[PDB]
Amino acid sequence: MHHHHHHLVPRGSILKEVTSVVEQAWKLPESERKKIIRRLYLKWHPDKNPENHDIANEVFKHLQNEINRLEKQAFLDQNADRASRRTF
Repeated sequence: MHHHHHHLVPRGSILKEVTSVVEQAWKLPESERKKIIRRLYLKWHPDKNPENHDIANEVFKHLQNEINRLEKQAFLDQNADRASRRTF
C-alpha cells in the first residue's frame, strides 16, 4: 500500500452504479437473476430514453459487456471440455 494518485471522475456517477446493481443480481439463481438484467437493459435503453441517445448508448456498452463477461465466467468452469463445441 502506497497511495499516490488515482484517476476517478465519472460524468455523474452512472458507471459505479451499474457495477453495483450488476454484482447484486449475480447472487440469485436464474429466475430473478436475469430479471434484474432485463430491468436495466430496458431502463437504460436509448429508444426508451426521452433525449439520451448517446448518454444511453454509453452506459449500454458497459452493461452489455458486463453481462456476457460474468455470464460466461459464471457458467463455464470445469466441464470436461473448454467451450470447444464439436456438434453444430
